[PDB]
Amino acid sequence: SEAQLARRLTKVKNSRRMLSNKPQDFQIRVRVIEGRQLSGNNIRPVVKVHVCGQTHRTRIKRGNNPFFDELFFYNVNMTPSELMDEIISIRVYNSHSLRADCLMGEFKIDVGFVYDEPGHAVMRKWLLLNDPEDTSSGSKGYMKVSMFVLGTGDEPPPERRDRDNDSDDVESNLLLPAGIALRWVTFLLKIYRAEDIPQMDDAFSQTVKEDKKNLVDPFVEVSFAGKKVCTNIIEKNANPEWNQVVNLQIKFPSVCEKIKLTIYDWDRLTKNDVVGTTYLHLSKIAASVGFVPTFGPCYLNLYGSPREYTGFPDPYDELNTGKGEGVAYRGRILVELATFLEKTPPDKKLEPISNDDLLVVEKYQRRRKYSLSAVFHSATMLQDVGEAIQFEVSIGNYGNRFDTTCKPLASTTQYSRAVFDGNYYYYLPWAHTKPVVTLTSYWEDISHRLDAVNTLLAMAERLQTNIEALKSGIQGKIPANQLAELWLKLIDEVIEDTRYTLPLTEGKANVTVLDTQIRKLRSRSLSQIHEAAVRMRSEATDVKSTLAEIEDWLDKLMQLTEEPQNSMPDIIIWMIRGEKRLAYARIPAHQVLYSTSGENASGKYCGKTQTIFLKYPQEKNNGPKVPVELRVNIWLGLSAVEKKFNSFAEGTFTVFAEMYENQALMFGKWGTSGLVGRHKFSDVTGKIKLKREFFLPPKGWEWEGEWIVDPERSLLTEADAGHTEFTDEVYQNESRYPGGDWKPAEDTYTDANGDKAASPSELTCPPGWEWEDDAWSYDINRAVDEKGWEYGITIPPDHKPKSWVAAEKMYHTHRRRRLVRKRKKDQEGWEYASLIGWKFHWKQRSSDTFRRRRWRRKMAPSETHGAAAIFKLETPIVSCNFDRVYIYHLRCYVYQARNLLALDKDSFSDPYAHICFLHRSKTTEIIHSTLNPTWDQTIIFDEVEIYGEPQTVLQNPPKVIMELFDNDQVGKDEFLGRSIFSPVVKLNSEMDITPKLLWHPVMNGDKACGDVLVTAELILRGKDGSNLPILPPQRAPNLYMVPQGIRPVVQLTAIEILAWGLRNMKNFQMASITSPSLVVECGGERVESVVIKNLKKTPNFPSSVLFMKVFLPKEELYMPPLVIKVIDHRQFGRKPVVGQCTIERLDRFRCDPYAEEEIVDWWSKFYASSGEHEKCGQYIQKGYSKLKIYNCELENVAEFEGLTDFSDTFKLYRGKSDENEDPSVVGEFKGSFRIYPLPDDPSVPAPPRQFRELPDSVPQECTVRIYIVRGLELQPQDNNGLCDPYIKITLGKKVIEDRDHYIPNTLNPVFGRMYELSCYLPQEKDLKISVYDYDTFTRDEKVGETIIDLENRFLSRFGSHCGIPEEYCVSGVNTWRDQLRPTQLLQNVARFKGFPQPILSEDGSRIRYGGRDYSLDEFEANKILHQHLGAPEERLALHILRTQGLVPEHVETRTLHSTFQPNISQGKLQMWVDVFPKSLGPPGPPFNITPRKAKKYYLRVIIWNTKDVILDEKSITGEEMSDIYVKGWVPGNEENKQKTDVHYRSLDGEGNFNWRFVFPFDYLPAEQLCIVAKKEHFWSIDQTEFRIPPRLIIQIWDNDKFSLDDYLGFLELDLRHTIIPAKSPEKCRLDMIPDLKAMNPLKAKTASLFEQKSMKGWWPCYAEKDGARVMAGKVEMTLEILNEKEADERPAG
Ligand SMILES: CCCCCC(=O)OC[C@H](COP(=O)(O)OC[C@H](N)C(=O)O)OC(=O)CCCCC
Ligand SMILES: CCCCCC(=O)OC[C@H](COP(=O)(O)OC[C@H](N)C(=O)O)OC(=O)CCCCC
Ligand SMILES: [Ca+2]
Ligand SMILES: [Ca+2]
Ligand SMILES: [Ca+2]
Ligand SMILES: [Ca+2]
Ligand SMILES: [Ca+2]
Ligand SMILES: [Ca+2]
Ligand SMILES: [Ca+2]
Ligand SMILES: [Ca+2]
Ligand SMILES: [Ca+2]
Ligand SMILES: [Ca+2]
Repeated sequence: SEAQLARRLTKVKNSRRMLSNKPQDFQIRVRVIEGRQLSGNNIRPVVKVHVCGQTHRTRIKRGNNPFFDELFFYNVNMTPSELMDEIISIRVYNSHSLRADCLMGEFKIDVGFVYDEPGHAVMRKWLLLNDPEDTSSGSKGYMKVSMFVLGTGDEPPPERRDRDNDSDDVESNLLLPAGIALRWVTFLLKIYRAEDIPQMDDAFSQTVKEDKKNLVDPFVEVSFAGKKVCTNIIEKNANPEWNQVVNLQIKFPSVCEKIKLTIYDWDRLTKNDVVGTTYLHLSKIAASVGFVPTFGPCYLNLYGSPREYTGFPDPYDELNTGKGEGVAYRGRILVELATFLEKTPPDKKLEPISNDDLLVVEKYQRRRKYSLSAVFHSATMLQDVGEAIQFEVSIGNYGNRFDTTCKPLASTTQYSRAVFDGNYYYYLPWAHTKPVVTLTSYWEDISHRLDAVNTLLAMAERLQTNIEALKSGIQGKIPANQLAELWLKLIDEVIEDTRYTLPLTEGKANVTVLDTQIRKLRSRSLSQIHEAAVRMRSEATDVKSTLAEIEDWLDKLMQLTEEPQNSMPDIIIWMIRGEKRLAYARIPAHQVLYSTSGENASGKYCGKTQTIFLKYPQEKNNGPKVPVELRVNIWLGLSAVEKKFNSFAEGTFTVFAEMYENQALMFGKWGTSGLVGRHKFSDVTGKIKLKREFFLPPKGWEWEGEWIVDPERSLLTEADAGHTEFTDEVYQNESRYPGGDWKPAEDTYTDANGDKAASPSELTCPPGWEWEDDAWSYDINRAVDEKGWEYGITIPPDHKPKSWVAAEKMYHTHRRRRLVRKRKKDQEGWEYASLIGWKFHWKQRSSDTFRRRRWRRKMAPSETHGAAAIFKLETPIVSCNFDRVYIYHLRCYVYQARNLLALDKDSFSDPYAHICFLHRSKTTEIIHSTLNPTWDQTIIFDEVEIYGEPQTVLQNPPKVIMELFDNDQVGKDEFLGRSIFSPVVKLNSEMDITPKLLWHPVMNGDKACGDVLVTAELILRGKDGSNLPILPPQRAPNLYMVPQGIRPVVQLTAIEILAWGLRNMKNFQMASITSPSLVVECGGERVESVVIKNLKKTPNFPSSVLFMKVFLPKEELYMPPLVIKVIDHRQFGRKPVVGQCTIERLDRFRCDPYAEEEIVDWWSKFYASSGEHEKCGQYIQKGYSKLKIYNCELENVAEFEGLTDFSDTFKLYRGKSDENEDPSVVGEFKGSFRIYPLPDDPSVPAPPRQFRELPDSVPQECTVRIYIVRGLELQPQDNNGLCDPYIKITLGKKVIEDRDHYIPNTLNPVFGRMYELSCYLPQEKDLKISVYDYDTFTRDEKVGETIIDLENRFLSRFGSHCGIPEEYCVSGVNTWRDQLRPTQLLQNVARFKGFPQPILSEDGSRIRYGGRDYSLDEFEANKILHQHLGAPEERLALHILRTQGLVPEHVETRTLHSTFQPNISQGKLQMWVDVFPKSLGPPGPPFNITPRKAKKYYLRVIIWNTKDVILDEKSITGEEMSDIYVKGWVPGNEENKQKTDVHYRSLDGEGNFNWRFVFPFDYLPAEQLCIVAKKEHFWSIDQTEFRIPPRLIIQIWDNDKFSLDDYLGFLELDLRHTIIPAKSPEKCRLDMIPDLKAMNPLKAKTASLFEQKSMKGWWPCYAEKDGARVMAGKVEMTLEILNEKEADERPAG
């Protein structure tokens, strides 16, 4: 049971792991087939099915063994995880005329289990019908169902009837087998307590008392399997203590996997607010030896909205519900799960935790002190200026800057001003003085988990690095000795890694049961991987076959790193602009946690600088604007081992003592008097008195230097020290009153942050610099109007605006204009202001009557702990000073890009690139009117300054960020995407390996909008740049091309374009595309086809072959995309672009240029080839034709390549993209390509042209015959659950509607109709076969629609225009329907394939074809021939043609599609299409696919005698005696009921009848099914066809004159499986006919009543009373079946 539950959970995890979307569309098909052995006697059964709220109900049936074969559809749209938690409910009722319907049985199974089966469906299985209030009594019957789940792109499996599936429900064909137990499984989710729940109520209830930290009333709600259990509400407690078990329960086959714990703040007057949501995954805490789900006692961290309480609705409240990752810590909850395989009482759904468990849980919550450090290296790529930027580090609630704890946390950096990098971006100028953030937090020591997680992650990343080394080895075609050395290095590293012993879970308080189970599972997996590695090292030498096992090892290692008990909360770094939270980044705490067990047990970025991109608080990932690229060196660890921080510490940590001094101006002289309300000798505010003697060094610190003047030195920073080019910016300002007129502001010119600056006329270039532009100009490339102005508002007390918009409004009090142009190549220590405590600036003005100097003293660590003293600062400012700088030199080789978005109206863009690396940025050129630019540009950043040792740069390089932009001449430039990649760091000359261009993806939002071929290198610059390589050549001034060793090596290459034709050109502007032309551009070269004069008259290009010679790269990776444009030619010489496509996948185009028998009809063929009429039957004994049946489309058969192998189809696009998706499809270019390298020697002759033989490009008229066989499982379009389908075919301008020949009331219609049309290919190539619902009083609802490219049937290279049969036949029903004889088709494919034309022998027995001579005696060995066979030479030619891989005579199954459900099957349509071109003459006779009728039979029953009949149900006469008379009817024919004469006054149960019963019933021998058709009711508009198995009901009744007619027993005989009777009534007994429960009962002998004609014997009638079978009375019968002519030959009367 434990292993069964574990296998169930792992199966549902593996089956649900690919679905993550929040909405998804699904369809559930629930078919009920046959109920069997149902409880009760004389019952009247009906079935209701309830799926996901919707419900349906079968029509009413008869007897204890009903048959339905009725299908229901349930179309739902919800989360995939929600749908697997939903349930199917099959309920069986007994209807009544005057009462409500009573219940006997029920079955329930979730949608997840029927999704977990392969094919996403369980087919024709049996259910155990269980009474819900009487489940101890066992099964009260069985129910055969077949249920399907279809997702997007999924299809149902096909069906076969005689597939070991007819009957035999006993220990066979069950949905739930009897080997498993249907017991209850309970999970005891003990919920102990919670901590750090934020303020979620108003503070005005507390502050008028004159307890702000406890303003929440939390209770945890457990959502599991649709049920919700809420705990008690702890009023006014941010750290509640519930101590309550939640007893979740499931029936075993219907598991739910996702436990949802949601803490809610209870509100008396309003709705409950969401604190946070965490999930306990049952399959992640269980494994399949295996173990049941066990978890805890462990804290689960909650994440969601920021903790800062506002009375307003929270804009990030969706993060509290678990949607989105969460941006702030919302508390954590201590839970424990324990699985018991028992039925807990339902009254104990909520109960208190026992007191002994409360003492055990104390060892799982002991705290340990932790010290966290973060050295902020660089912050760059800032789009924002104004205010100031401060980074806050927090883990849990520790370090929360807005929290009202009294401790000064020092968890924030200082406020910094963004500085322009000269090109596009901004950066904080930290330089050699990095900010340092230190904080102290207390968490459980769970290092025994995170050490194993970190070591397994180190194993996984080493294995992934070696895997990528092997991939680059096999892709670069390296020598095999180096590949074997890399493989042996991989295997040796795996062997050395997986000998690692896991940390011992002994003697530690925080060890759980899940810790022991996970440790055992990890040790077993590591030992298995180690033994497989030792086996593989000596077993095999081929690295290609072994590589699939290495990926399995990496996937197994990825599964080992999962830790559900990671109670360490994430370190969240918040950028704060002004006082508002702006952007967040979440680093997992295990990624930076330090371990004393080694470097592998420590985190990947523990004590190492890492690049994190902060995100806006509801971004799935980075969008059009990144907030900041932040590089931070985070070291987390225990405070007891904080002395180990010195090895990870780079630079010297320095703290400062800070002090201010103030003076005022009296009588024209400065003096300390006049300070009204402020001290002489004080802080920055002036309200707190300090001294230089007050500040003293703490424990572990000493003074360095002396108390000195520090007037904020280096504030006039040199932002352009290492720059060869720069762009200066001065922001003109202008102010007005609201509603007034504009005038220049008092700060008429500022910098980007708002601090005042010089006028454009005042400033000059510095020495060593000169202007590139002669005058300033405003920037239109912003959020500004036509004159370069953005507009803002001022609210007091803020002097200047903080937000700006692009348009002028009357409430705007300010406006700002950015002026840019480019460039090439006091000492006393006091600051002055007009007011006391004001903003003191550099020099004294006329009104500055106050002054103030800033003052500092340096302080350095003293004791042996060194850099660990920053954790002992228990707040002054902590910084990290680097004593030296390392100069580097970065070169980015931006070669080209492909498949970019179209962001202009002319379906192209003008892409350029902003290449950014740390505090440096440069711009590539703009390539106009392309989506596949080739910049061919080397971007050189000379003399970039990176601090820290070069080894830390080599291990973790800063990222190079590639922001692509569509340039627009007006307005702001639009965003194309962002590519982040690392450069190749070179610290010396001996590792000078040439960098390799790679196709990094261009990330626009969550989808990949193209790729860019780009690489970078970062060379440690030596003395005077001597070790730097040579500068690249220049094709323009300051424009380097990508150098020869890094550029793809080009060779002369031919591109052949089969410009066949254009299809479905939608209208451009006000007119249709009448005069198009094709332009094919690749590699900078372009070719143009001839102009089609009229596309309507000629949809194909006259010159269908184009040729071009482009220098293309030898490497298949570096192949540029194939650009196609279509140019319409119009009046006034206008040539617009009316469509374009990009084909980046070109290796498909690579090629080597030098390389009882009178019933026989078509339905006999169909039933012999697709069904189970007769296994090895009479038809295949004659050896006639067999059809092929495809379960999918003919274009989805992989043998024929989708019928595009003549010419493929590429969709054209136009206009701007549809929110980063594809643009509007304005047509389809049809053609193919052949790319092959040309010889570089002109004396060598050219390779032959690959498009050798082409068909006629003029339009051809074709006779198209669409034979539609039948529909299967159509979506219902009526209120009764059925449909009235017909066929509507649209072919160009001709529409055939078969509405007058619809089929009434079926979901499996048998159409059997051929529709012959004429059309002109390829103008009318789009054949559209649609199914519509006949409706008398309403409009017709469309079932589905499928599209056939008839040009892909005609011009296909595999002969799909007519499927060739296996038999050349000239007469009868299998007559050759193709136009061409098999000799003509054989010589056609011979002229095709480069083969010689085949020669005919004189006697027709030999055909020589392609170097092989074929004989008719080869194929006709032991083959039966008949009179309808044709010529022997055509027979042999047809036998040869089937070995050529052509399309056989087939019935494809086309999926019906609809906009109601865009990728879900609305039904299936078995059919096929023959296309016959009229240039090849008339075709043969069409196949008569008209559906056969049901042959009428009469079932003849003789009622000889009866024996042992139960006594009569009493009446007024009241005597103890028996009444025997026999009723008889066939189900479906209850209007033809007949009865015998009543044998009254029986004394021993015997009655002599000699009666007869003649029941007319229709029959299909092929389907083995009876046919009955009737109207259901009075308002039934048309007749419904019902297909049921033929069966006979024979009942014993007991008539009374003085009372109602009464019933005794029933007997049922299947006409296909008639049970062989006993020859004597003594041998006839109860239960010789099968009883179906268990324990292998007697299988009765069966014989067919259709095959064996007549037999005589005895059969028992029986009933079920009180759950047990009762012998109701035997009856002697003779059963035989007559047909019509046998009935006229010998009538019975
Ligand atoms: C005098 C106070 C009466 C308060 C009467 C009262 O019931 O107020 C309820 C509302 C909302 O309070 P919640 O705790 O639901 O907010 C939950 C929150 N949106 C969240 O999601 O975090 O309070 C206000 O609007 C603030 C009024 C301030 C009035 C000064
Ligand atoms: C109450 C009077 C207006 C009723 C307007 C209206 O919507 O009628 C729809 C119904 C059902 O329409 P269908 O049978 O095509 O089922 C379609 C299926 N449910 C589906 O869509 O899948 O029509 C009638 O009952 C027939 C008489 C109509 C007389 C107007
Ligand atoms: Ca509240
Ligand atoms: Ca509350
Ligand atoms: Ca509320
Ligand atoms: Ca644009
Ligand atoms: Ca543009
Ligand atoms: Ca309808
Ligand atoms: Ca209808
Ligand atoms: Ca309708
Ligand atoms: Ca009776
Ligand atoms: Ca009677």
